Amino acid sequence: GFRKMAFPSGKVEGCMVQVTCGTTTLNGLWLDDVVYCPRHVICTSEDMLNPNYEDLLIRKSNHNFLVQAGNVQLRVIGHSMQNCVLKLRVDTANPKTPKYKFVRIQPGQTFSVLACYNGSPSGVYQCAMRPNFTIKGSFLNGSCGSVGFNIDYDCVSFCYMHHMVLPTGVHAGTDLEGNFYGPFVDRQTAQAAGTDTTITVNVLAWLYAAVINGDRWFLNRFTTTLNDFNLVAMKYNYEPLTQDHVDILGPLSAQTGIAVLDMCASLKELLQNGMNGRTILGSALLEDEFTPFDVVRQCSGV
Amino acid sequence: FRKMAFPSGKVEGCMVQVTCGTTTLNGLWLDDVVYCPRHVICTSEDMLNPNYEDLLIRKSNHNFLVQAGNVQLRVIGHSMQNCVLKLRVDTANPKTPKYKFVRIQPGQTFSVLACYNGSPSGVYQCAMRPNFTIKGSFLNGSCGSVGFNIDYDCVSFCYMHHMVLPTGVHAGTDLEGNFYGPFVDRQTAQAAGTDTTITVNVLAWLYAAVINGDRWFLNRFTTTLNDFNLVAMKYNYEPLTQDHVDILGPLSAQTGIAVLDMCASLKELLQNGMNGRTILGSALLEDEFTPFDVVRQCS
Ligand SMILES: *C(=O)[C@H](C[C@@H]1CCNC1=O)NC(=O)[C@H](CC1CCCCC1)NC(=O)c1cc2ccccc2[nH]1
Ligand SMILES: *C(=O)[C@H](C[C@@H]1CCNC1=O)NC(=O)[C@H](CC1CCCCC1)NC(=O)c1cc2ccccc2[nH]1
Repeated sequence: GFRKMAFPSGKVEGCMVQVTCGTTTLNGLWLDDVVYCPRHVICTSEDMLNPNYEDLLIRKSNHNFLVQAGNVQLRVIGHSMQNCVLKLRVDTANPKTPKYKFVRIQPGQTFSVLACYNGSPSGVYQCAMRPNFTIKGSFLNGSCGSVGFNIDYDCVSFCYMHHMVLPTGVHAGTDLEGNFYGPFVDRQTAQAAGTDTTITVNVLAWLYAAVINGDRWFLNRFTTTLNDFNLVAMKYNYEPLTQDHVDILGPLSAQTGIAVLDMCASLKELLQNGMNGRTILGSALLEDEFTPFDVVRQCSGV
Repeated sequence: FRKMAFPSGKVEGCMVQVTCGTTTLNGLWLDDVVYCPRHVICTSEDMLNPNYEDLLIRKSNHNFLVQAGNVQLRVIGHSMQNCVLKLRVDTANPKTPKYKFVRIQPGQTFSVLACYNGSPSGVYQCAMRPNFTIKGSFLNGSCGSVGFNIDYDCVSFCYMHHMVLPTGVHAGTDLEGNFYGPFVDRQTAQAAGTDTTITVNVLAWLYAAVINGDRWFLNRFTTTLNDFNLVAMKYNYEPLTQDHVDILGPLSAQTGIAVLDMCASLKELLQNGMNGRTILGSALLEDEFTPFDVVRQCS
């Protein structure tokens, strides 16, 4: 009765194009008269090991970039690099360009991913940016250039572009200005993510959503101190709970009659003894990919 | 591995607002027809025992206010097909995609575009449960929201939302207005049958876990189909049929694990639980991915 909901994807679907350079095909994002895509599209197998992208780009020309929107070919009249993103200038402005901004998100915030292949949208799902700056996506070959976004009213906030796959199976990318999320680089080399942690404030938000929807068994009368909860958090690899987090949860603590430090004692108990044979909102683990705002959005229908 | 919905743009261009009396809900505008639930014409006095043929014949075209965005559509005529109402308008939707109306079977999956006042709110993936309900996320005013699949560029609409059952699950019709399951559009006490786990779907998901590189749940045993079903039914699992066995053939060939060997693994997972481990990010056995879904996401 509570579900992981993605944003409707129509405004973004109209921006997805296909970009080919040599033997590599991936996706581009077409806004006004520019197509954005990962700079590593210009790499060959023998350059992926240790690229010199400035030197690679200087060697490329406008006509080494084949851009197709549907079955209509877009002519590239210029090319430039911003950090790890390639900007391809095209002759035509996208008539479907929505109101949009480029925004860099924070670990713990959520967004929708429009997975695409060959310039064609194929699925949409909701993700969180993990504390270790990876995302636990579902991506196949040719998925590079797929974007993540939020919607606010009529404005699309683009926050993510997909670049690569870490050997642990999680995913890494940049914002739309080409800055990486996390301590990763675009070359084929030994890279590992840092130890992940659980997004504490999101777990609490989800526990409030369970209360709102009629699960109440984990609740208990005991409260706790922020100082004492954060010792338990450290042991179980949870992010520390700050006083900003407690304030953010204010609107849900009011609507349900449960103080944050009380819910923290419930969460402490679940970390120690487990769920003692139960589920919560149809899950047998503690969900951390719903933000406080997500819980309201879904419990209010914005 | 994720619960992945279809891109919703083709359906967003068809969502409108339908108002009758003091009731507002959602409509699906395709060509020069707007489809919506017929209970839009009930008053607060008409919800236990409506006679819909008597309520409709009293209505005039102008009693229905239809709004696409901020533009108001003029209703030309109206007719009822089973439990859906069909409002003819003077303008064909210019954004009408290629589409078909299909009726799905229990176990089958689809995407839902939840809408309020004709405006899309969110999209998620869903399955027709064996008791003919769905486990959706629906608030007041969501009636008229639809479920769909997309193949190539063709939208196959399969579900329109009508009501909320006391257990908190949801009931609706296909786009010809026939209810899924034994339900009716009256606010009388209505019973969702006992629900059960979609066995063929759980097996396909285990195969997906093998494809993605987890083997920890396999064992050295096999089973007869008969012995498997005798065990599974004690956990409220649906019977597995020979049809289901045939459906899993492709996935059995990819992974090299016979279907009845995978049934043995599931028999053992039901007996043992997870022992702290996880399978594709879940600590429960997931039953809302079909054999087809698994192939599309993994390949
Ligand atoms: C985008 O199209 C893909 C996304 C990959 C492919 C399918 N699943 C994913 O996670 N990105 C890549 O293929 C990159 C291309 C590189 C070019 C040079 C700069 C860095 C990116 N390659 C990889 O992501 C990759 C990961 C990996 C892990 C272990 C061994 C090899 C390997 N290659
Ligand atoms: C559509 O807008 C709603 C969807 C409901 C709202 C809350 N959660 C849902 O899934 N549908 C309704 O409100 C219907 C109204 C019609 C039903 C058929 C006959 C004419 C009116 N009502 C319900 O969904 C409803 C009422 C009710 C009363 C007591 C227990 C459960 C219950 N469900």
